[PDB]
Amino acid sequence: ASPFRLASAGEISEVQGILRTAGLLGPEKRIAYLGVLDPARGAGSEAEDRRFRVFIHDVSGARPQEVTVSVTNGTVISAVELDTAATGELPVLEEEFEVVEQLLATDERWLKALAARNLDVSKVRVAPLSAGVFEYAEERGRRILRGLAFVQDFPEDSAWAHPVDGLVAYVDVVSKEVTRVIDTGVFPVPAEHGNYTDPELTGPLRTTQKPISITQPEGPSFTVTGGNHIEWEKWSLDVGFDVREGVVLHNIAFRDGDRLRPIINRASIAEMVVPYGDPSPIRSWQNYFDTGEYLVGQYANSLELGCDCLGDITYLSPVISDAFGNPREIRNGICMHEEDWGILAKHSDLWSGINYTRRNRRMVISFFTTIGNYDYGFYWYLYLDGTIEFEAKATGVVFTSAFPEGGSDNISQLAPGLGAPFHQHIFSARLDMAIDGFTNRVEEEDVVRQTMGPGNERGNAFSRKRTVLTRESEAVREADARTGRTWIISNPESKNRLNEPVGYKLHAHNQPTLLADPGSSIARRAAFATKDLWVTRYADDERYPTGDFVNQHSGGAGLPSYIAQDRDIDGQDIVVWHTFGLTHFPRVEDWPIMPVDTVGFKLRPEGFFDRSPVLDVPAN
Amino acid sequence: ASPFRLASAGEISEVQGILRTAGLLGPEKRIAYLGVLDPARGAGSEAEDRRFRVFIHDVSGARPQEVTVSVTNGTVISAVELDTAATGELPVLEEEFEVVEQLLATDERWLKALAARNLDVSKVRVAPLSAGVFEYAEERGRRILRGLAFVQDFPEDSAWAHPVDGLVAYVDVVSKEVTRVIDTGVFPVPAEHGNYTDPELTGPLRTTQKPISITQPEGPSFTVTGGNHIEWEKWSLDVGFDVREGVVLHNIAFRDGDRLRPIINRASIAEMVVPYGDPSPIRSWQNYFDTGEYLVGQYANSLELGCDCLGDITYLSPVISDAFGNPREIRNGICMHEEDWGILAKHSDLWSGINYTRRNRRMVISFFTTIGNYDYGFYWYLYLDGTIEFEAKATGVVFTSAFPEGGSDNISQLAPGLGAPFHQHIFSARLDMAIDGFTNRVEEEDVVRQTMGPGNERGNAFSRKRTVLTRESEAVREADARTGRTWIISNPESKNRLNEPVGYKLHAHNQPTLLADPGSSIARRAAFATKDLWVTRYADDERYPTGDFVNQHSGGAGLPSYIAQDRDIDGQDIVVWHTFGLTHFPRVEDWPIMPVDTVGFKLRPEGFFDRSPVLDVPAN
Ligand SMILES: [NH3+]CCc1ccccc1
Ligand SMILES: [NH3+]CCc1ccccc1
Ligand SMILES: [Cu+2]
Ligand SMILES: [Cu+2]
Ligand code: NA
Ligand code: NA
Repeated sequence: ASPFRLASAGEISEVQGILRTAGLLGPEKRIAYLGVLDPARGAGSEAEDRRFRVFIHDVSGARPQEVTVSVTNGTVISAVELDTAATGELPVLEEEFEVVEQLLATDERWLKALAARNLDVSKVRVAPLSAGVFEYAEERGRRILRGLAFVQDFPEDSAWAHPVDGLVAYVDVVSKEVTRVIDTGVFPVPAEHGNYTDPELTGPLRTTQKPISITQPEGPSFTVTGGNHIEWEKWSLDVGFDVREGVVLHNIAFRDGDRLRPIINRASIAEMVVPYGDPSPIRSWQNYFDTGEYLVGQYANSLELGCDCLGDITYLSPVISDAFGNPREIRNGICMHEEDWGILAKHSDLWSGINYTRRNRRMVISFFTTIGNYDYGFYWYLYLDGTIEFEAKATGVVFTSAFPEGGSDNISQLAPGLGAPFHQHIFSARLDMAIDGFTNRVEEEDVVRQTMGPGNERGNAFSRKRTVLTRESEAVREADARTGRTWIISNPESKNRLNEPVGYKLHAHNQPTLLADPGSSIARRAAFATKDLWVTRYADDERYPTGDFVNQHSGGAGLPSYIAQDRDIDGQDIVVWHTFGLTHFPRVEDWPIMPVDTVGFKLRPEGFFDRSPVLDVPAN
Repeated sequence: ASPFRLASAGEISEVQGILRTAGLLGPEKRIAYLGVLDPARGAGSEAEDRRFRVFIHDVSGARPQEVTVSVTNGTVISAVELDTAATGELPVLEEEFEVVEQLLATDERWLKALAARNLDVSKVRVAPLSAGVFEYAEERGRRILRGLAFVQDFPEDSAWAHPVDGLVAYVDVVSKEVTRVIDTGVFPVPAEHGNYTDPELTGPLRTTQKPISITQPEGPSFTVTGGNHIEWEKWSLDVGFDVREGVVLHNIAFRDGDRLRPIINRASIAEMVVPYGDPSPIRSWQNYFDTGEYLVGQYANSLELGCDCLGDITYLSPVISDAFGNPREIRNGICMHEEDWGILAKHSDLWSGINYTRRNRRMVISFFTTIGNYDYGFYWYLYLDGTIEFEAKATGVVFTSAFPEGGSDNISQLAPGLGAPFHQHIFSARLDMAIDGFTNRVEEEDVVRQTMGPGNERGNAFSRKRTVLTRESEAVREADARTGRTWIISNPESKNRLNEPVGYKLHAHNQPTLLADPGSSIARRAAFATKDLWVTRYADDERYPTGDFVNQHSGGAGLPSYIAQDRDIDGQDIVVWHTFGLTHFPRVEDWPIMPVDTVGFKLRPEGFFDRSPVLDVPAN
């Protein structure tokens, strides 16, 4: 029934038919993105129109197309040809991953470089890396991937332990041409293996871990109806899934007494970027937008009971399209479960004699994705007390290089001869805000120190100040941990019982933002990553902080172009974009497989309720 | 056997006998602190000497004494009389809590103030608050508590909902004199109750929560021997307990292969301070050092199975002394258990075909304390991957006032007429460091941004810089979240297999430090709280960042006096003192009982191991 339901296999099959019949899905076509569109603002008509957006690539060199299709009315609504020199290339196709290795394998320049290093071409893996935009004019308008080589000693060897440094190639994957092969010198290929399942490396496995059993004898406290609608402990929401963004949360609301109160209309991680800080020409171009260039949702793992998700797990199996329009299920791609979260509130009172303890719990919605060497878990948490939290868990294998004899200011040594270049992992959360409805505003809250003097005779006073952001041109904000800076999203037309506007406070981790020089190509293409907080006026077509076509776009699209409209955001339908990230100086302990590190943010009620909303929780 | 064992009831009984026989425990004496001393540096003699430190108060007005006693040799080792005008008063006694209310209850000035407000004296509770040091010369050398009044409507009423503002009294608790009664005006006593167990307030309790069952069918993975020695997943440590500091961790070590490697010699929360930012004369003096003035360990809760600690719990019941030297057990005062902690490492490799997932877990050691309106949980976490984390959980009831008509810049409104003054909760962790032994140094690590130019042609490079702290006068450091500032404790004489010094990295939360004016009394008494990180050379008598006698000390003792020695700390026996805290602007949701908020820090291995130390963890 719900217009926010997950796309079904049948809907995917209808899209493929419509595209085929219209002539848009010939044997040289490939679907590079397919996703359902959100209902437009004003869905109070109940005239459901399930519409899908499709990016269509042409392997013969014709111009790609962007196509909108209505599965409700079996019709192509629009179909535009794209000038990719202008608006950017389409996302990397999964079938292009192996094309870089196969093309290089017959190139005389490539074979010459491998032969000088005594490497058998059949043992050499090539990572298919996004190209970015730099100085090479011949790349404008062409579909380019760059290749870095790793040696596999045998089919089960971890190739990441054996980078082939001093060597890179650029490949045109449509015309099937190797445009450049750059060989800046020979580096020893690091010899040690990094096979973390080899008993010679692991040693004897521990026998000291006793099992932990988490069970729910009466089942879980949450209900799922309509495939993806969740109700849990006064929370209500719909779990969506998009092949680009991954898990998306719709219509987050809280049942406060008899009233369903909206909080967030749409929550997603709308982009991520991994910039590398090694100035070597072999890698100085290296930045991948896992979300925008590769699409993190299509690489979601199938999560196993007991290993990936522990406890009483309910699964969702979202359906996406393959490159030919066939539906494919990602079996067990989303885990959801509730977890005990310690003490929620506690007090033993000396005067009343009452002893009081209540336990907290959280609802967890998660998925895990793998793009090459990296693996990321995306976790959304809902807490009993109204807190919303996102957490990203970064693991997998670090991207490696040779460690130069004499050392490096931009690379960490992990093993003899083996290095790991410095890099960041930067995320963008897009929070389409709906605090008690759509009339919202953002205030920046700073702690205010006060001087000893009249009115503050003992020099103990301190205060806080709030600054309303009224127009987009002033809503590009930086963190300030020193002054405890946070941001409050409030509804000036909805007041609590003390006649103050209801609100939610955003708590950031205050990690460094983009480190690259502001004049760099990456600073232009990932402009969102240079600031901690952006607020825009909602608009249907303003979906991603980097724009619709990230791959090989020259920069400026997305957030910096949106905010130039300088729209009113004081009590309006607004969207908060929060940049947050990890700066990763790899350590020996990250090798040969990385223990999880984490980053995220949270939102807490700020005068949203009239008192603590967990007074009605029972005693265990 | 172990010299780090918990004090036993028998040891306490021997101390009382020794003190009695020596004439130091007459009927006018009260023990205000009793605790075991740590072994001196160089315990490699196995000549165990269990020594105890005792603070002895005199209710008749004689000078208090500091006394060291050897239970091993049944002897008083030293006994000094204290000049409290000089070195500070002794900690607040539990039996003094009710003395402030009883003294005021017969004072004509006090009764006059209550009568003008139509308050029955039998309904008025008085909070016994530490006095600090301000302008009142008559307080120097005297034992003063200050009193703020709250109305209890009936014996089970929460008095915190009914503050009596505009009124404060100062009391001399030895001479039993009310020195001043200040009445700055009448404020309406807020009428609404805050009884969070009243069904009229809670409404019907939820019936939607299904049970979560956490069990360990084969028992826990950790072993406890000798009463308090823990072994878990290569970790080894002793859990101590001190009536001032609470849980103390001794001899934290990690079994790396065949070698037991030290990491931290002693870890504790050595002080906490709660400064208030309301400039009203009724409260502008208000700062309590829960640890130094009240002793958080003696107010530890008895933790209940299933409510406070959930799962397979092992308890410790530490023994302290009451005011007369009798032992008293704190039944179930310390909980320890292991917890599942999600994914530890995960990778699915496109080239080798290997899918790999391992789960994390943590060892938890915790206690909970209650001092008046506030309740705090102290949590130490040990993780499989070598991470050590501390977390403080703040809950209980916020300290209240009237909300002034017209509003306030320093007070939040929680209910009609009811306010909650702004304040901070600031902790000091004392980490007696022992990274692979006692030769340690601290480096400050900042991210380094680099400019586009020669050697950095694409403007993508970034780096890091480390600054060694060599002398105490340069080891007073501030946070800098913008530059990702962290601190590394390393051993320059112990190298990993890459010939780099082994180390641990301290990750701070970068919350604001002390906000008070640097010229205030609290800035002088809580000087440690004005900076994020201090490093000192280890010394036996340098135990607390505020000094031994915090109550009514005029300031300067502790850290600022220690570092003035300007001792060498470059490859020496050093102690790291980390300040961290919460700045609390109370919200409506904090009322009438606060949901838990948290703050803390963590330490992660930084080239301490030669590879990931969790390669030998088995698959669930
Ligand atoms: N994260 C996308 C970059 C990438 C893609 C494939 C292999 C290695 C790296
Ligand atoms: N936290 C120590 C201050 C305090 C002590 C007793 C009652 C209320 C407040
Ligand atoms: Cu990384
Ligand atoms: Cu507080
Ligand atoms: Na909005
Ligand atoms: Na030390």
